[PDB]
Amino acid sequence: SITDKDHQKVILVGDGAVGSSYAYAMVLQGIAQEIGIVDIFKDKTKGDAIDLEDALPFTSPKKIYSAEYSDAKDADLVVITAGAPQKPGETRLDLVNKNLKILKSIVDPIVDSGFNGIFLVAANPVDILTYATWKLSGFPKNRVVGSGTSLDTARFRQSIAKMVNVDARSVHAYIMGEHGDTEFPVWSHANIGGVTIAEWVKAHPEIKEDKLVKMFEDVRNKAYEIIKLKGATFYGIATALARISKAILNDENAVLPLSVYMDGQYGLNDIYIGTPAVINRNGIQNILEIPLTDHEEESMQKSASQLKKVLTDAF
Amino acid sequence: SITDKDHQKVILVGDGAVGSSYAYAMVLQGIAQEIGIVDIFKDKTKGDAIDLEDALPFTSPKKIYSAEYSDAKDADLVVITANLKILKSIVDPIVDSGFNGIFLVAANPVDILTYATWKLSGFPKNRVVGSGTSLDTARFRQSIAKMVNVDARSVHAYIMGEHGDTEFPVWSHANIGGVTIAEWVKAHPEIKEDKLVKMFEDVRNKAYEIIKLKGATFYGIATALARISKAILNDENAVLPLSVYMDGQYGLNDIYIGTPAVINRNGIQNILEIPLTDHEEESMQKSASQLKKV
Amino acid sequence: SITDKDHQKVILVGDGAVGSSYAYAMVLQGIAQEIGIVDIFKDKTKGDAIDLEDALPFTSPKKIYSAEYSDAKDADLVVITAGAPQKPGETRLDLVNKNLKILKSIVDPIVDSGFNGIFLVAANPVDILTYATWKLSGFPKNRVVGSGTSLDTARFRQSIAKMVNVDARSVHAYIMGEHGDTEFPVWSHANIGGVTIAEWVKAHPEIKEDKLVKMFEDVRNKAYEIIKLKGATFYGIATALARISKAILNDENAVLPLSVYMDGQYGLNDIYIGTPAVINRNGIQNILEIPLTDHEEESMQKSASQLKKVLTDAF
Amino acid sequence: SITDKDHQKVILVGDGAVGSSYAYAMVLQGIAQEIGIVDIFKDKTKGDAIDLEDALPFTSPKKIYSAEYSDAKDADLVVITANLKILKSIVDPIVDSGFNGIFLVAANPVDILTYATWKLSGFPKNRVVGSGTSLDTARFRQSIAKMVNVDARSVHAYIMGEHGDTEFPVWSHANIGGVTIAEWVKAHPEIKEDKLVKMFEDVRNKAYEIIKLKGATFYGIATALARISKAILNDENAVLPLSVYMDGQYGLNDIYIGTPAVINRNGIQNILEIPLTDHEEESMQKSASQLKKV
Repeated sequence: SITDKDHQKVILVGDGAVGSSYAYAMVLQGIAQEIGIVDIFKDKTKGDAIDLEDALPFTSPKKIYSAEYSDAKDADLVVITAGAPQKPGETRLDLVNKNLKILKSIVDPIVDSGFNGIFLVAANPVDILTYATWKLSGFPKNRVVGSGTSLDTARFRQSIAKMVNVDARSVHAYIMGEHGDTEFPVWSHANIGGVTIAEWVKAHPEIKEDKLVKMFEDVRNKAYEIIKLKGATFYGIATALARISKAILNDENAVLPLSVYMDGQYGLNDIYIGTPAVINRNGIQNILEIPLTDHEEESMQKSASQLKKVLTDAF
Repeated sequence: SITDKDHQKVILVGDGAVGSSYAYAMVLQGIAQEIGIVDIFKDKTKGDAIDLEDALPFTSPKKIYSAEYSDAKDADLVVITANLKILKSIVDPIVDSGFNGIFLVAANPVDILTYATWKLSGFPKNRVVGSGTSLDTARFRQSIAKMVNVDARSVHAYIMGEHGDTEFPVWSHANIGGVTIAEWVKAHPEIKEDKLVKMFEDVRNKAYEIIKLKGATFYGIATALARISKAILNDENAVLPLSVYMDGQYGLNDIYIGTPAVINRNGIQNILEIPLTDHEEESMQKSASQLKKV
Repeated sequence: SITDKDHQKVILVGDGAVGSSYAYAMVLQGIAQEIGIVDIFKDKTKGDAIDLEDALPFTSPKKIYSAEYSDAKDADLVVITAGAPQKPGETRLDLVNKNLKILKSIVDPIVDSGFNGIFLVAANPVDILTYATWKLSGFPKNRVVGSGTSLDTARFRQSIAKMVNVDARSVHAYIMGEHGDTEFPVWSHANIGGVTIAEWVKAHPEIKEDKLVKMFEDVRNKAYEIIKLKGATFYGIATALARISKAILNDENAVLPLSVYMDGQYGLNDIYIGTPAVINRNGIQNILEIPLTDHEEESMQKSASQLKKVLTDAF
Repeated sequence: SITDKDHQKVILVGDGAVGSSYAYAMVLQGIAQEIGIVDIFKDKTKGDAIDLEDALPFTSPKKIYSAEYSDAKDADLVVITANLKILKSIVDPIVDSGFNGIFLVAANPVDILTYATWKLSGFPKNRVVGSGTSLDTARFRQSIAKMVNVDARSVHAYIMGEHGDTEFPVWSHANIGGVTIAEWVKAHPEIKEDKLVKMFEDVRNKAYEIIKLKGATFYGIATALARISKAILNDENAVLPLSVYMDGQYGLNDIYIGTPAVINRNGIQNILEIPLTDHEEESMQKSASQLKKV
């Protein structure tokens, strides 16, 4: 039967707080039918798998288990989460190189298993590791996807939502560029129920320019704030990963801000970087090129340039 | 216990295709815990209630029954789908029951009957809500979504004004994932201006086309009513295009007309005044004028 | 990419109140990504498709359209709903024969399209037409499924639920046999949260035997009551069909009372009849054989015997 | 408006792995509209609240914040996960706030601390609920589901008694789609009695195994707490195994212990007394005895 294929299988690589929280999100939302969890720390993955299985009688059924790279053979999705952290005083290039070795030891056995689905990359630095996964795997550009600025965009939406007291699902505003210190807000096309932020501020002049600038700064620094407060961030990114997973596995043609391959968009080439894109069961369909102001376009060029320099030195 | 209040009750007035379909939507999506169905045809409402109850083992539980206006005493929401003298015969007994929630009006002509429900009921402006152009807006979004092959949930565009022949599209603020339609056409010039014109004309005539094909429209509006119901009952502060009372917005006063608004458990919280182009503003003024005259 | 298959497609044959309501249930619950609606009345199917599409912006996306049998080529599921109604004074055998001709004109072009999924049969008489679909299609027994007594079982559960004031999801009780006048309740294994009905009645002696007997009678006659009141029944069966569809398309291994092929169970052979079964993406896995009391087993034998006689005369 | 009440508020006490995970579950499933998180470690609760808020654009909206006991004034539900003197320092200020909803107790030893919360709070018996053997029951169901390759939602089996080493399986009423385990083994004799014994022993030791492997258990109980929370807030009259007050059931009095019960917006509505075999009843008596003595 053609309906022998109606079994969606996800292989998760990295079972830190991000990977674990992602698996839990997929369990609670009933997304996919099978999750294999791969990590060097085997005991932890078994522990997580059996803790997660106990949730199953209150949600939809799944097979969940501690897995190996060879289990990716018939997977739909390989989700790569756990980047080696930057050490005090280590360069960005050194961070990249140590992650490339590790990432090679994940991607090569996954490819060798016969895996032929979509790579979803969340490991930091995400735009760089998305590109690296593309280079290592040999896959088509549109089947290697990074989480990019999807989380920063959610943070930005929720911050605006709180300021104006509106459901963030009615707020539409992007953060773009390389996820990290060089990302920028796209204020020119940001809106609340279709009303641009510029228009909203005209109607509500108590909202000062200084507060909007600070709101974006606070978004850019949000991970640092959360890490300072509780040690690590995870609920945001796990949720954003589950959302991306659903867009793929339910073939949605949803627009999400993701790390996608530049082929001329924004005057950029041959890097992965954060922009809105349409995603479906076959990966990235269209890349949306928001017409940026001169100030926004310069931010995009600066973000990309430093990123491209690091990629060039790295490969 | 304060938790004795965690029981949400809807009274539906009118059990035609629209009302029936709305009840089904509420059942399937697990919205509210109690639905009473009020209509002159008592046998039908009983038939519907018991057919609907049969869906409940595959969803979350509810109390569903054939109801009378007096059952609105402790309802959260009265949804009117059942037409001017008829409305007075519904609203007066609902008010007389002690009902003290939110009126959601879907009966046609909706903007007029929303106003009329406000006048008859004596309720505050923000607690009498009409479905307005929420359905035309969904039609418009889905039509754009099909043209560009994108989830409609990523298309943002409004139809505004009076629901009916004088409604208009707000192209100036319409977008797909934040990229305005004018910007999208520049990037995708196979999309001709004439197709966009036609798209809106097809949205405006869509009820007529559906009626011609199968006799009546109901899945669209049922679904829009359920969505509005969820925004209220889950206190969302969602932005939806609804029939709301004009107190200066767009230069208008003392009518209910379609515009985006924030809605929550207490009804309308903010009315969004989209800055319209001169052409869009004239369309709004003309739609409102003719409506106000009636 | 293997994730080119993550697009679930349902072809609905019959766009009466049952088929239409089913399509609406699938839209609201976000089940499957594509519904093609096939009916002799083409205008009605176009009308329904476009009315349904207007719901899409408040739920998950789908392709919905007026379809033809050839569109079943790559479908997961073909759902057959609209049986020709029994006319006053027409025999049951005549009802069967006129439905067989029509059903042949559906099943042969579906098979000829290359369809290779699962047939879900809801058209009345359902157990007979499930068997007939099996005979006509050539498919394996476990990929031709009828709705059977899933709806009667829901009616029974909800009636008990109302009597005792408990969520019907906590009530577990079956109606079995041929869906229709010969079906019977399985009181011996019926329970509320694990407490059998016999045990519940001991604890709550206000519940009289006469009331339980009447409750089952009222379930058996429920369609007649609904038809007398509003002309037709549809919300019950549409919901039960969507539930079965979800069990298949999400590979649940759920237990549902369905019309399934007897290979010795209950002392029966070579008929489709209603019993609990496990269903998943490949159709019927296990058939559950509830150990019936002598009275319940005799009801099952009588239901099956008359059914088998009609099938024999018909083929 | 009566609809001003359509806003459900939870106060969570204890923001360790269990409490954090529960908040995440409530967020993802769209249960309640407001979560305040109370813990001695204020920086952590703020860190969690803002990490959680970042999930809200992909789900339904909520207010989520670092909270204090005084915020329980108008809560629907107080969920205690944070341990005997500690409990008095939580319950007294919650009661003093004016809180008047339902206590859901998950802290270990749960049956004891549920009783203690009842004693300290002065609340009615049916409005102090413990998670009891809801998690052990889920473990048991999933373990059977895996053995037979059936959705656990179609497996019905209970663990009862005090949550902990004296709990026991109710094999006499356990079933898979209505077919008792004794009946299933007759049809499937590759399933040995020894495997069933082991299965229960593995359920009883499961927390220990999980702790050994990853240090702490949390997804199971979080999920069970969210399910109980939904049963209350959506007024379900669902049957769940919970810690409930014994008033004669199973020959027991004046303790909280695990048994199936009906729960709705007002808390416990009926306690189900499963007719146990002599062996199962003795297990219940022994579990209760030792508990009562403590």
